[PDB]
Formats: sequence, structure tokens, C-alpha cells
Amino acid sequence: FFFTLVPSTRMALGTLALVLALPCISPYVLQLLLATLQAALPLAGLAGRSYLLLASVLESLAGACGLWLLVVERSQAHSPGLLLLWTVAFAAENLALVSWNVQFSLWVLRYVVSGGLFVLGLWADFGRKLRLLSGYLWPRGSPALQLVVLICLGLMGLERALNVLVPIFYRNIVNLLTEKATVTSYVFLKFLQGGGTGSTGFVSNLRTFLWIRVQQFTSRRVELLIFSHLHELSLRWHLGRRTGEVLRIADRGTSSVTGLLSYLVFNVIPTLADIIIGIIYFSMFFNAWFGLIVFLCMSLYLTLTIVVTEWRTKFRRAMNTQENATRARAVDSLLNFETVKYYNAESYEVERYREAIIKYQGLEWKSSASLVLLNQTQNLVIGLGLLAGSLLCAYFVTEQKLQVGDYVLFGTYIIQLYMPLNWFGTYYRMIQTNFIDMENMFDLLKEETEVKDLPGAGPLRFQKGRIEFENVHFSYADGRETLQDVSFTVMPGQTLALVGPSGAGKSTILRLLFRFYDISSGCIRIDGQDISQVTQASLRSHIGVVPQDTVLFNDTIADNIRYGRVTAGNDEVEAAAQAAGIHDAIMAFPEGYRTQVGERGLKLSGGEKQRVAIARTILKAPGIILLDEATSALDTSNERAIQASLAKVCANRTTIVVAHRLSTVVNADQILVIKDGCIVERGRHEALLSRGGVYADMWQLQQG
Amino acid sequence: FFFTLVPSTRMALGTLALVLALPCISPYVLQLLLATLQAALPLAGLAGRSYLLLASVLESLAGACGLWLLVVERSQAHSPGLLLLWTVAFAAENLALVSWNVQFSLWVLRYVVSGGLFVLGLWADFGRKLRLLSGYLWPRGSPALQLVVLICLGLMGLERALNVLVPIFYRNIVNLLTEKATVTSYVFLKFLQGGGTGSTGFVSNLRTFLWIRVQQFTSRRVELLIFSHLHELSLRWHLGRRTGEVLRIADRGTSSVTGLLSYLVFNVIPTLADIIIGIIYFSMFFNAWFGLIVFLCMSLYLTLTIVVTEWRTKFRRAMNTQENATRARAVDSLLNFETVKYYNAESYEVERYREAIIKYQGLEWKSSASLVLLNQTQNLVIGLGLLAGSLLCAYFVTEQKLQVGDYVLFGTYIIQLYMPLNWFGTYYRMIQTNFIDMENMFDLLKEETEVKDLPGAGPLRFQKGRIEFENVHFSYADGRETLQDVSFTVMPGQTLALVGPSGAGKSTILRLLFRFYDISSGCIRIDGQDISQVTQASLRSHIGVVPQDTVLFNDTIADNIRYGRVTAGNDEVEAAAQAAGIHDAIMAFPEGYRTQVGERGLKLSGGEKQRVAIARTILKAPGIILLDEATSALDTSNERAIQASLAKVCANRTTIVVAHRLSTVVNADQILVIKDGCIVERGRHEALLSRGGVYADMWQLQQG
Repeated sequence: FFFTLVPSTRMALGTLALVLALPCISPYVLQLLLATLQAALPLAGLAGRSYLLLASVLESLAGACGLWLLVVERSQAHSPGLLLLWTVAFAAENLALVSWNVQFSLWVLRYVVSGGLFVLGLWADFGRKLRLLSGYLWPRGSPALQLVVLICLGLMGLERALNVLVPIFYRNIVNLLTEKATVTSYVFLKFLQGGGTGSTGFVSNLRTFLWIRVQQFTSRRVELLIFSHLHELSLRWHLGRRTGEVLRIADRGTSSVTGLLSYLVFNVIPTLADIIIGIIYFSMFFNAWFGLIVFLCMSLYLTLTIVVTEWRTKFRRAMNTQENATRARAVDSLLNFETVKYYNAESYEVERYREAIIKYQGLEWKSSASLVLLNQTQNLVIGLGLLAGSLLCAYFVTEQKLQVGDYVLFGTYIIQLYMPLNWFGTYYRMIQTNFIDMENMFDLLKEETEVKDLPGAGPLRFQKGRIEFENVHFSYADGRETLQDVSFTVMPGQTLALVGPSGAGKSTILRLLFRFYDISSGCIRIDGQDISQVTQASLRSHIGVVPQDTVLFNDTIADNIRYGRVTAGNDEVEAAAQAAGIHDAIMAFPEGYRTQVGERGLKLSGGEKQRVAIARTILKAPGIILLDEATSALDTSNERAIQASLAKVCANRTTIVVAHRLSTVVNADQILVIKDGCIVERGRHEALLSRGGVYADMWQLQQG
Repeated sequence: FFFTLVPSTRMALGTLALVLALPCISPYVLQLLLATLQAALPLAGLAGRSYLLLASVLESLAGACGLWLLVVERSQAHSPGLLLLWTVAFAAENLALVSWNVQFSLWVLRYVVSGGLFVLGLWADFGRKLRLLSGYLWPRGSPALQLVVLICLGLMGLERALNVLVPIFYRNIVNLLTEKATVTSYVFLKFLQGGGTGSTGFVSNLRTFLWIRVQQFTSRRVELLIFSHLHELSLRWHLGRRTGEVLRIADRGTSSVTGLLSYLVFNVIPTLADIIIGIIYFSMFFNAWFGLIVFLCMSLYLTLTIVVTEWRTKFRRAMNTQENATRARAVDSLLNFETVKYYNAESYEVERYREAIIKYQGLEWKSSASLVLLNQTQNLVIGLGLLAGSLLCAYFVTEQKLQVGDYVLFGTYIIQLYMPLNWFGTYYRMIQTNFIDMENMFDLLKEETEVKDLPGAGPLRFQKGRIEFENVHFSYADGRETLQDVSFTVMPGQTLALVGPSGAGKSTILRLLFRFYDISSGCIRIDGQDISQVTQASLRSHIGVVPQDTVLFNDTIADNIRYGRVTAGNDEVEAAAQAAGIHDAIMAFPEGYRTQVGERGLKLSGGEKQRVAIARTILKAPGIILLDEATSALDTSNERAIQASLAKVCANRTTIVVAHRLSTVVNADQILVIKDGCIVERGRHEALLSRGGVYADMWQLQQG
């Protein structure tokens, strides 16, 4: 009787008013008809009208009006289907009326049940490893995710507890079936069966659902750590490595961390804890040889799965090598179609390719048959363990020395213990692959620098822009002298122009002004102070180097300009684009001031790429200028335009230029050619032409 | 009593004499000690010595001597460990002696058991689809594999029979547990439990083991069929396609056929047959609403798994697109390390890359949470179906209107029915991928030719080698005239040399002598008969064309020479190598006469590659010669050597040469230049020099 009112209260409590707050013609009239029928049913209940009747009428009145509001709010433009389904599910009390075979309530219930049906129808060392990983499970200094880690370990402790405790309740169910040979207490056991067996995979899903956010934070932390640490400078270590393997080992390391911690806390610790707690549960059930023979079963299954996966891996390697060989022979016979047609190997090459197919497919049969013998001897000893355990329990129940009828517990319990063991055994090759993915990343975490930030690293006192060199040296190898004993002092507002030999000594000198490399001896100073005692970022924040190339990331053009200095608004972007003059290219381009460029976006011409580069350096606004002028010259409008923009960025600036062109070198303050690790001549253009040094030879080279 | 003798007979029958035939110091002395102890045990049994005693002594004598033979045969240089293990396993009868707590037998058994323990220790439209696939399950005309297909369908019918029938025997086991509340008949049920539950995965492994050889024959048949059919000639269809996609669609089609027939006969037909036979088993058990609610369970699980895999696939596509975008931005920020260091984006690019990582990882959380909601609502309605079914069976057993105690059958049977349903539901995307892999292959099976073998295709009456052209035309497109109205008759033992324009008209003319292409009109005949009425292979078996390039397959050099004609022995290979003169290169190469060459083997120089090509054509031995002389000339020793080998293969032969060199054209019978689809001049070298045609212009071009 009260169960119907409780079910009505539970149905009426489907967050009707609560959700209605939270979520904020013929079909609308059909809903208004249901709301009219619900108002009529509630007015019929009020007309029929004790506290249950008044509470029913109150629930009916609120639910009915909520239907009108829900329908009207959809007109002002899922959950109603859930409400109607939950209500129609609660209407299964009807059978309790039929069980009788007062009246006004039956008519009201019959009218309600029809009105709901209408609503639903209308709605339609390993110590170092463990210490480092226990540190790797610690996010940060914030109290909102350590609590979630506590939830994860709490459900992890709950899962094996329920996983061992609910087959005992199944045993209680069948035992009480024998002892009643009661329905109410049997239903109070069956509810534990329902909410227990509908909870194993459910609690595994909740575990993995919070494990997702655990992996989110850990992957963020390790990926940003290694991405910061691969942005240190060791260029000889850099350039021999391609970018693809360098970031592939990083992705393998973060998925190594993910798979490693998730599997070692999800399928290694819990299955060993499950086996241990099963044997100890038997040790509090009955201390006998049963735990020993079941322990023999699980250990034997583990050992055979490991050793036949070790049998599997060599067959997989041989099968991979044979399929690579046959597909290579196939495509390389297909490559020269014309000589395959020139000879009458039309019926021969199919025979030799079929021979290679047979030679691969035999090893394919061997590998798949090894899988067959794995699963075969596996299920054979599983059947033998079930047979031995089931016979010893059968002997026990027919001898009645323990509690009887419990054979279903020991029957399903071996299968339930075994079900994670192959789930482990398929990942023995995987955990060692995770180890070799994480160990190289651990080596990569903490390696080295090439330029070393000495203590006392301070700011760069940008007084005037006066750069002096004093008997300096350099090596990128042993005895490697691309630069040897040069010395100068370049002044503010003046310009050095540099030609070198056919070699990267010019760019190397440009990089050691930048301190992109190191010096073995000598003295390089900027504005009085040595370049090596200071912070690198405060050194290179006052430096603008024009590169000969120009990268274009897959992004838009205002972000590409703000790549010069990211603290800009769009006003300085447009002002720098009008300073360079490349804003008219943005007029010629579609997207306003956000033209998507790069590798897949909108491409560019080479002088315009250098115009985007010089616009980036214009936005960056240093005082120290270092141009890398291309040997690839352009049209004289493009040539004098890039020289005029170089003038507009270089006027009254401390400017240092490497170049091989004419207009740059016919006007500068001093022209230097630096070949074989030394300055080979010094002087202006008129000085080199009046002394006739190697500038005469390179004058013949620029002539032709 | 007799069980011990039967076990002794079964142990003695471990194929001791049978295998010993089939398979054909301190450890040897240890085995001789065991054989001496076994001779002593058998002599003790003969000394103790009725028919069982004489049969035991006979088994002991044969087994003992087999141990001496097995040990000695290993000295004359696994199974002995199996024999000793099977024997020591049979020695578990010992407990039957202990059960007593005659004598000579006990001492003999005690001495035997010790002797075995020593041996073991010492040893250590879909209608068209179904019709075509039912044809695709038919191998050939041989009676040894259709029988295996009958075995496959027999075990397939056996598997569902046992899979439904053995939980009824589990129900019999627990029912007889209740009705004995007998041990011998209960063991005669428990043996069915053992040999039945140790047979489900076992018969699945035997099925898949013979399915392996089924896949072997079907993959051989379909791969060789499509490999023959991709070796037809449609060159405009050929050249636009790369080899990799052409063979990748073939590998996808054969694995499509494999996965398609194996899954549609293994996880679609049997699981539907299992559901149907479960409901019909209930229909012969009790015809009620139980079959309807279980049918509701299985259908609801199927529908939700399908629709949330359809929910899954768009999340997988979006997650793939986002991970491609983030990894592309990451590697393209890493590409220009020097500008990343030139600007102070060292702390900015890590922030923008972390922003992209967050933007991808949110969709990663959404996809993995979609997997969570899949498994969650899955296990939720599985628990609801278990709850409804288990409660209705609980109501039935507490009301006793059926056979009681059967609740374990309906308990495990829903799980056992369900266990293949997700095994199907994970392959809904896979079967449609198999369909799109097989349909294009079906289109590729039967397409077309470009040169059509007309009926009346006969041999090539190789009388003299006289080739005539009569107002001929050609097109590889619409209105495409690289050749238009040329006509000649080249004689036996004489030589035409051909120069063309900067275009492939020369090679195209060379290919239409070969009938590599088709003609729109005209008349091309060889030795009186038209080239188009005949078989292609009998046309191109009397033709040797020197190609400008030379393919080298990943194989050895005698097979590379026998690529000219595969019917050769090694005598003609060596004779042709001495005819060309490239056998001294085989002397310079390591492997005798089998030097492994190709892409991974031993490489070559270009003139020597052409020497291997001309050795192939020398071995092929035609009369019709067609040289494709390279424009890339070599050293004058190499040049006059390849011209001298061309002379040695071309002397008194019907020879046609395309060339651009000098020594070929200063001696030939007639020199033709064919530009813009016409012969532009005719005559010998002295004729072109005495009339001064375009040979004057190309004389200036060869001069410089």
C-alpha cells in the first residue's frame, strides 16, 4: 500500500522542479492536452478528496504544471522523455490493482496511466622506478585532484572487495534456496545480487573515468616538461637528429607513462591482490589443500602464458620479415611493367610470386598454429584445474564435511579469478616496450646545455650598442677553427658589412654574436660587459637578426607578425605592417587581417616571405640589428625595396650585416671579408678598390 | 582393482614401441641405472610370478627395454619426459595401497614409483555477395580439402550444440546434489562436466586451426587471380596509378575476403544460431514470457552497441583530426629552432602548444567518456536483464511451478549468451570496411584490355624478319597524333636508325612495333601477316628490345640473367655471359655465379646495367632486334664496347634501332628522323649530309 505512494513520491521526485530551473502547434496542443488531462486528474483527486491523498494531489499539481512549463519552454525555443519513461516505469504498480480482482483512485490511476502513455508516445633499478612513479602520481599544489586520486584508490579497494564478496552472496542465494526447501529475505538477498553484479563493470568504468583525468594531468605535466627540456641548446646534438624521431620518442614516452602507470596500478596490483585475497578468503573459509591446488592452477596458467608469448614473438618477427620480403618482391616486380611485358615472364613471375607467397604463408600457419597451441594448452589446463577443484568440492559435498550446495561458488569463482590473467598476459611485451620508451626519455630529461648560463646572470645594460671582439676563438669539434683571432669594436649608428668564403663561417660568426655557440678563449663584449656572464634571454631580447629563410607556421598572419613579440595588440601589428609596407599584401589576401598561412594555408613569394620576416623584426624593435642578406637577389624594385626597408629599420641603429650584394657594401662604414678563420682584408669599398685585394677577385665573380 | 591394471595398460600404452619407430656418460649411466632398475623390477615381477601379472611383466619388459633404447638412441645423437610424466601421472594409484592401511606387488610398486621419479628427475546486392562467397568457399577439383570444409561445418554445428547442452548438465549436477540430499553417477555427470567445459574453447581452437588452411587456399586463389588480372595491359590506366596503392588495395581485398568470410561464418551465423537455439530450447523447456524478456535483453544490447559505436566513430575521427593538427603544429614549431631561439617565444610557444594540447585532450576526454557511457549503459541493462530474469526464476522456484534449483542455469546462461555479442558489436565498422575493400577489387577483377586478342590468334610465322608499315595511325587520347601516315618495309639483315624530336614519339613508335599500344587505322604487318590478328605472347616471343634503363630485382645474378628466358640451364647462362663479356664482372663479384643484386644487394654501374640487359636479350635469342640506345653516352671504351656487343648480337639480324649517337648512324642501312608525327627526312648519313636537311641542325646540336 505505502510502496505505491513511495513509488509515486519517487516518480514525482524525478528532479521536475529542480531540472526545470537547471536547464533554463499540434504537438504543443497535444502537450497542452496532456497538461489539461493532468490538471483534470489532479482536480479529480482534489474533488475525490488523506495526507497521502493531499501529498499525491500536491505532487500531481506540481508535475502537471511542470509538463505545461516544459512544453511551453520548448515552444519558446529529451528530458521530458526520461521523465515520462521514469513515470511510465513507476506506473507498473497497476498490477497491484489487478491483484485485487478506492474506486475514484482506480479511475484516477487508470486515467493517469493513459495520460502518461500519451506523454511518452508524444515525446517520441625498479626501486627508482617505483619511487619516481609514486612521485609521478602527484599532480600539483591544489586540493581538488588529490581528492580524486583518493577516490580512485578507494574504488580500487572497493572493487576487489565486492569481486570476492558477491559470489559468497550467490552462494547464500542458492543455500537459502535449499534451506527454504523466505521469499522476502530471499528478495533482500536478490537485491544484493542485482546491485552487486550490476556494479563490477560499473565500478570499473567509474575508475577508468576518473583515471582519464589522472592521465590528462600527468600527460600535460610530462609533455610540457619534456617540451621545455628539448628546447635547450645543443645544436650538434640537434642537427643530426630529425624532428620526427625526436618528437616520436616524446609521444612514445608520454604514452609509455600513461600505459605504464595505468596498467601497473590497474592490472598488476589488483589481480595479484585478487589472487592473494582469494587464497586468504579460503584460509578464513577452510584451511586445506584447496588453496594449494588453486594456487597451482593460477601460477601454472601465468607461467605458460608468459613462455608461449615468448614463443609467439619470434614467430611474429619472422612473419613480419617474410611479409616485408614478399611485398617488396611483388612491388619491385610490378615497377618495371614494360620489361615484364617485354619478356614472357607473364606466367613465370606469377609462379615465383606464388612461391614467395607459399614461403611466407607456411610461417603464417606456424605463427597462427602457435596461437592455437597457446589457447589450447591454456584451456586444457583450465579444464584440468576446474576438473580437479570441482571433483574435490564434489567429494566434499557428497561427504558433507563442510557447508553443502556451495559448488556454484567454486565453479564460477575460478573463471572469475582467471578472467584478468590473460588480460595481464597479453601485455608482457607491452610493459617492456613501455620501459624502453620511458628510459630514453628519462635520459633526455636532464642532459646538458652548450651555452652555459653562469651565475651572476644579469640584465643587458643597453647603453649604446658597441660590440668589441678581442683575440677570440671558437670550436664546434676538436681543433675546429672556422674562426681564429679576430678583433674589432663596432660603434653605434654605424655599419659593418661582411663577405666570407663559400662556407658557413659567416653564419657561424653571426651565431656567436648571438652566443648561439660557445667560445674556447678570447673576449667578446657588448657595451663594455662580456657576453658570457649574463642571462641568454636578456641578451637576445635586444637583438634582431634577419634570417635568409622564413618559416610560416600553419596559422594566421597577425599571429605570424606577433611572433616577433607576443605582447603586442593589433594596433602595433598594423603599424608595423604599414611601416614595412606588407599590409597591402594583407589587402590582396582574403581574411582581413587574419590570413591563414603556412603549409596548408595561403602561400607566398620569397621576397614577401622576407618582408614578413622583416615585419616581425620591426615589431620586435631591438637596437642591435644583424641582417642575413640572401645571396639570391631579386628584381631591382624588390631589391631596392628590401634595401629601403632595411634602411627604414636600420637608420640611426647599431647595424651589422652579412651580405654578398652591391648596394649594401657600397655605402657601409666598413667592409670585411673573413676567410679561412681570419680577416683577409679590411677597409671600405673605395679602400678595397684602391688596394685591390680579394675584392678584385670577387668583383670578377659578381660580374660573372 | 582392475582400474590399476587398466591404468598400467594405459600408461604402458604411451606409444612406447610406436613412437620409438616413428621418431627414428653420467646421464647415460643414470638412464642405464633406471633401465637396470626396470629390468630388476620386471625380473622381480617374473620371480614373484596371473594373466594380469603376465601382462604387467610383459608391459614392464617392453617399457624397460624401450627406456634403454631411448637412452641409447640419444647417445647415438623431450618425448621421454612426456613418457615419464605420463607414467608418473599414472602412478597416482599408490593412494589405493595407502587406502588398505600382494606384498611383492606393493614392494614392486614402491620400487617402480621410485624408479619413475628417478626417470622424470633425470629427464629434467547481398544475394550476389552470398552467391559469390559460397562459390569462394569452394577450393578446387581435389577431394582432400572439401572434406576439411565438411569437418569445419561439422565442428561448427557441434559447438553450439555443446554450448547450449552442457549448462543443462551443470543443472543436472546441482539438481542431483539436491536429490542425493549417488557419488558414482555423480562422477559420471562430473566427467561430462570436465570433458564438456574443457571442450568449448578447445573446439573453437580446432575450428580456427582448420580455418587457417581454408584461409591459405582462399588467399592463394584470390591473390593469384588478381595478380594475373593486374598484369593485363591498359597503360594509361597503369601509369597514373602508383604501384603502392595498386597493391595496397589488393592486400586490403584479400584480407577483406579473409576477415569477411571468417567473421560472417564464425561470429554472425553462429551467434544468431545460438540466440535462436536458446529461445527454442526454452520453447521445448517451458513456453512462457521468459523467452520474450531474454529476447528483449539480447536485442536491446545489440541495438545499443550498434548505435553507440555509431556515436564512437565521429569522436574517433575528430580526435584523429585534432591529434594530427597538434602534432603538425608541434613539429612545425620545432622545424625552425633558430627563429624560435631568435625570438623570445621560448615561454610563449610552450603556452600555445599547451593550448593546442588542451584543445585536443578535451575531445580525447569526450571520446573516452563516450566509451565509458557505452560500457556503462551496456552493463546497466545487462544487470537489469539479469535482475528481471533472475527475479522471475526466483519467483518460479519459490512458487515451485517448474523444476527447482535450476537458478544457476539461467544465471550463467545469460552471460554465456552475451559473451559473443560484444565480440560481434566491435566489428560493425569492420565489415563495412571489408565491403569497400572487396567491391573495388571486384571491379578490378574483370575490367579491360588495351590491345585486344582477336579470335584467330595464331603463331608468328618467323620466315625472314620483314616489317612493313602502310599509312598507319595511332592515338592514346582524343585526336592525339604523335604518329600519322608513315609507311616502309624494312628488310632482313638490314638496319634502320631513328632520331626524333624532344619527345616520346620514338619510344611510342617502338612500342607500337611491339603492339604495346593500339592503332586507329592503317596496316602494320610483320613478314606478310598483320600484327593485330595474332596472339600477343607468340608475337613478343620473337622480339628483343634493349631498354634504356635496367631493373635489378632483389635476387641473384643467374636468376637475373635467366629473366631473359626462364627455360635455361646455367650452361646457357654462362655461355651468354661469355658472349657479352660480363662474366668477368661476376668474377669481380663475390658469390660465384649467384651474386645477390638489386635494391638491397650488390649494386652496379650504368653501362654494366645495360650489359646485364643485353645479356638477358642475348639469352632470350630472338631474331627481331629493337635497340633503345641511351642518349647518355659513356666512355669511348664503354661506348665502342656496347656498340661491339650490339654488333655481336646484331650481325646478320633483322635490326631496328632508336638512337641519338654517332657510330650507330654512320653505318646503318637507312636513317630516319620522325618529328611532329611524320618522317621529316629520309636517307643514309651521306644522303642527309648531301641534301642538308634537319641533320645539319642536329649536327650542330651534337657538336654543341
